[PDB]
This record gives sequence, C-alpha cells and structure tokens, in this order.
Amino acid sequence: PALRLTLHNLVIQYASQGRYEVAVPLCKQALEDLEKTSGHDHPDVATMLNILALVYRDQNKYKDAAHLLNDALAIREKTLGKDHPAVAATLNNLAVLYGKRGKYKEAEPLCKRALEIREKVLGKFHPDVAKQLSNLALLCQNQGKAEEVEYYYRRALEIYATRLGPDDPNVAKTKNNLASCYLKQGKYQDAETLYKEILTRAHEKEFGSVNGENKPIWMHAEEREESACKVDSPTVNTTLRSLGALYRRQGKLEAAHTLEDCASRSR
Amino acid sequence: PALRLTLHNLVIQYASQGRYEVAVPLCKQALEDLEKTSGHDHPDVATMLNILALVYRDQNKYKDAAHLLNDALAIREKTLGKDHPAVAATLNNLAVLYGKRGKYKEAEPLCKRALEIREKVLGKFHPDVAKQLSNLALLCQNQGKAEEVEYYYRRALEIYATRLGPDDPNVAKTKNNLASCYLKQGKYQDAETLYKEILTRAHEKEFGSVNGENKPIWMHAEEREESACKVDSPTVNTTLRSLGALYRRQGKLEAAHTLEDCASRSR
Repeated sequence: PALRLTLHNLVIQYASQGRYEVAVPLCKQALEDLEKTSGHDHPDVATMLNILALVYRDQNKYKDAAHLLNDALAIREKTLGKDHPAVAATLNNLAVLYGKRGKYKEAEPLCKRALEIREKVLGKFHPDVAKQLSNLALLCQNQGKAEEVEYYYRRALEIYATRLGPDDPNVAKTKNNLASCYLKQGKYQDAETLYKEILTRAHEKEFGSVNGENKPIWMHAEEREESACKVDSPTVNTTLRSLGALYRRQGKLEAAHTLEDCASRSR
Repeated sequence: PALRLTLHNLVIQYASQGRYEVAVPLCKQALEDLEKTSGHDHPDVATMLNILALVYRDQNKYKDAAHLLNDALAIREKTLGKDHPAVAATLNNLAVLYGKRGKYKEAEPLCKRALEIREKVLGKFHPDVAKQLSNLALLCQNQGKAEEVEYYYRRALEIYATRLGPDDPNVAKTKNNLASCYLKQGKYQDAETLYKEILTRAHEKEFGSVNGENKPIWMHAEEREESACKVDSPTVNTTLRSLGALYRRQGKLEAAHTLEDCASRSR
C-alpha cells in the first residue's frame, strides 16, 4: 500500500493499544474504503476487517464482529488459499467469538481446521499446537463428545508431558481433564490411575527420593482403610476431591473421608 | 528340638544344597518319624514335610509333592493359625506345584489367599506384594482371564512405579506385560500409550532436560511419516519392536522402520 494507506494503518494499531476505541474504529473504516476503491477484494482488506472484528468484540458487538471475520476468512481463502498461516489465526479468532456466545457446535469445525493447518506449518509435535488441542478438546468438554476428547487429550498430554517438564501445570490440568472424560465413559480404573499420577508426581516435587517410609497421600489413604500434607496448589486440591469420589464409589469411605482432610485444610 | 533332631536336620539342608537327593530324603523321613513319636502333630513336622515336598518336586514326583504340602498346610493352619507368614509361603509353594502341572484353576485361590496374608503382614504397598501380584497376573494370563490380569498388573505397576525409581526394570517389564494384555483385548491405543511411556522415560535417562529439539525416538518416527538412538537395553529393544508392529498395523510403515532399524542396530 501507499505510505498514506500504511501510516494511516500504523496509527489504527497505535491508538487501539491504549484501548482508545471509538477513536480507532472510524479510521479503520476510512482505510478499508480507500483499499476497496484502490484494489479489491485483496488480502489487506481482510487484515483490516480482522482488526475491526477484534475492536467490535471488545465493544461486545458480537453479531457484527463475527460477520466481519467470516468475510475476512472468505477473502483469505480465495487469495492466500487453504492451509495458509494467516487463515489459521482467523479461524481461531472466529472460533473464540463463537465460544464466547456458547456456540460450541459451529466452533468445533473451525477449531479442528485451524489445528490441521498448525500441524502442517509447525509439525505434529510443536507446543503452540498442544495449545490447540487442550483448547479444541475443551470445545468438546463442553459438547460432551468424550471419545474424541479422549483422543485429543491423549494427543495433548503426549506433547505437554514430553516437550515440557513433569512439573508443568498443563500436564496436571490435561490429566484432570482426561480423568473426567474417563469417568464419564465409566472407565473408573483409567481415571483412578491418572489421579494417582498427579499426586505421586506432586509428592516428588518437594519430598525428594520418594523413600520407603515416604509414600504419597493416596497410599496412606488406602492403608488407612485398614480399620502432614498442607499443599495450597489449586489443581492438586481438585485432584484430592475428584478421587475422594472414587474411593466413595468403591466403598472405601474412611479413605475418601480422609481425601477432604487436605483439600479443605490447604484452602 | 534335641541337638540330635537339630544336627540331623542341619545336614538335610546341607547335603540337598549340592542337589544330593536320594541321600537327603531318607534322612528327612527318619527325622519326621522321630518328631512324630516325640511330639505330634507340631509345626516342625510341617517344616520337614515342606522340605520333603520340595525334594519330591525336584524328582518330578508331583502327586507325592502336592500331597505333603497339603498336610504341612493343615498342620500350620492348626498350630500357627491362618494369616501366619509361614502359611503364606506354603500356599505359594503349593500354587507353584499346581501351576507346573497346568492346574491353574485350583492354583489361583491358593495364590489369592497368600496375597491377602502378605498384605496383612507387610501392608498393601510393600514391594513383596507386587511380587505376588505379578505371579497372580501370570496365572490369570494362563487361564485367559484378561480383565483380572489387567487388574493385577495395574496393582503391581502401581507399587513398582511409586516405591521404586522410574528407571527400575520391573516398571518396564510390568508395562510390557500389561501392554500385551491390552493387545489381546484389542485395546491398541492403551498398549501404544504404555509403549510410548517406556521409550519416553528411557529417552530421559541419558538425554537430560527433554528439550524442544530433543524429542523421543517415536516422535521422530511419526514426524518422519510426513513424506542417533543406540540403546543396548533388552527390554527397550522389545518395546521398540512392539510399538513398531502397531505402526505397521496403522499403515505408518516409515515410522515402523525407524524404531525397527534402531532395535536391530542396538543388538
């Protein structure tokens, strides 16, 4: 573009940074008009629609915001084509707007496609891609899609656990999420295993060499069923409670009762 | 006993150590006769019947061997009572003899009871329990009771992985055993996950912090499917060949070659 349509454009981003909407929305339009007269339907017209869609979302004009991104998407699909990185960002932004209104059904395909493009660009095992998974799986954690969200969380965990440390929060969060999906699928043992993994891993993040007399809380819980744990971690607390429902289901009531003992003290 | 019936006894064990049977069994009888005249039915007679039963098993006189252990068991149950550690060993030895003749059905309850006693004595999570759970998983495996095998290997792995280091061979061995169980049931995903866990863990036992650009072999294998591992560990080699077979089933033949060529180089 001419350094009119570029400096014009440079301030759009500039004044909106200090959240100065109203100011910016008007300029962006004046730009798009100049662009659609001096070169249409072109990919730049789409980049501007994108910024305008973002500003509308921030003003809670969701109907208007969504409409623009769809038109920016169609422009980018014609020009830059399918599998293009800029098409991936647009699909995500539209999936976001759809999720904000609780339209999960129509958000899933958009998010599924964005992930496919992201795998082509970055590779199947990049962690920018692991985002897309424990985000796309959490699309279907709303839709109760379970067999798919078993697949996507396993794929997600596969990347998180390997590419990042065992003390990374995404690992425990994905494990809890896969744990709930196993519970829903009546695979109680498979859920129990995952919960034990979180607690065992977390026990080792402070209590060194995991000694003979140094056992994780769940072991003491089960051994107590033959009749020192204050941890202010929010994810651990949830794990503590969630399994305290498995121990109740199995009739291991004293263990399950002992699973609130460190969930309500450490909070 | 009198230092006649003790030194008499001391040589039983002594001459049988160098596998000198024929010699020993005659003495063991002479001892049991002296014991049954000078104090019957008593726990020591049972210990001698035990040694006798062991010697008979080694001479392949299985009918005779099993009959004696049953009588030693009944003596120990009367004297030392149920839940006594010495009863546990007897039940295991009788379960062994029954397994050697392919009588798995009648061996399972004996082995199940021995485990219950071992849990009372040592606690639900002592390593010696994981030895029973592995023997118990293997008997069920011979009966084709896969759902129970799955249960017993999960229980054993639970102990091994937690109580012992992640580099402990029992972990990988139990994981391979559970994987085969999963394969037999047609639960290919659950087996694939286990195989990947072994390789990922083993990758971290030399290649430090598991960096972004430092991925495990199976990742490189799958990423290669978009078209440096010499490890002389025998268990790992098996895992590589097994996961390789799953990729072959999925039609990911290039991924399969990657792991297979790694195995055949490290042997």
